[PDB]
Order: sequence, then structure tokens, then C-alpha cells
Amino acid sequence: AKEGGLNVGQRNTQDAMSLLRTGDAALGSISNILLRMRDLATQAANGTNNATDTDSLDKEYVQLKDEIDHIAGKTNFNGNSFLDTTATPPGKDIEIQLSDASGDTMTLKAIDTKSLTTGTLTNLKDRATAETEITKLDTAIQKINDERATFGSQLNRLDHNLNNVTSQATNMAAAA
Repeated sequence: AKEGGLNVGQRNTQDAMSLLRTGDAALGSISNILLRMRDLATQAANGTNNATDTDSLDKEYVQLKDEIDHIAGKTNFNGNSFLDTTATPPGKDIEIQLSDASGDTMTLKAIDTKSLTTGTLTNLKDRATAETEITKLDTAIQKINDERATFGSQLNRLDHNLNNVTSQATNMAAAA
């Protein structure tokens, strides 16, 4: 159901929780790919690879970059590609009205996953480039960890709202 355009009620909250689980799992896949990319970059920066091995590491690394972009574009809730605000059509925020909470609204914010990950990365075409990729990969791993933390926290918050669960944090926030 809606109330002045805004989405309300238990089933709507469940839908949003489903979007959050989808987003977290997709960002989890992206994080695991970034870890594999970090391993490849570390190997390639090492100094010790010939022409063929340099090429094979670079090929796999670039394939993994493309896989991140694929996941970023394909992930959706009901056709909304919320991990890619640069898509056509762009991912958009999802608004969720909380129940018995004085009209509080949660926004699942759509993000630019590519900008946080592949937009900052290049390739392993040479040893020197591979070395500088490592730092960039560590940065991207941390950014993705924050984005997943956001979705995880929002999921907990919706779970408490939908399931009428009160915790220490609820009791603390009651006065405000």
C-alpha cells in the first residue's frame, strides 16, 4: 500500500529487505572479486613473471573488472539497478515508510558501484602498474565494506521494525 505516494506496510518493508539482501550479496561477490584482483596484482607487482605470465595475469584481472561491472549493472530490485546510478535507466533510491515510528522513512540509497571500484582501476600490463593497483584495490575493498555495512545495518533496522523487536538501541533512542 501507499500513503501520499510513499510505500507503507509489512509487505513493502519485506520487499525492501529483499532488495537489501540482494544488494549485500552482490556487493559481497564484488568484494570477493576485488580480493582475487588484489592477489593477482600482488603476484604481478612481484617482479618475477615473463611475457606470457604477465599477459595471463592481466587477462584474468581485466576479466574480473568486467565481471564487477556486469554485477553492478545486472543487480536489481524489480528492475531498479540500484548498484549503478550511471545505468540507463539509472538506479534510484527506494523509500520505505517505517511502521508505528511517527512517520519515519528509510531511504535505500542507490550507489555508483563502478566509481568506487573499476573506475579507479586499470590493468596489470606491466609490473610498475600492478604495484600501484594494489593500493587502489585496498581502497576499493574498504569502500565496498562500508557500502555493505550500510545495507546490513538497514536490514537490521527494517527487521526490528517489521518484527516489532526492541533492543538496547531502541530503548536509548526512545526519548529522541
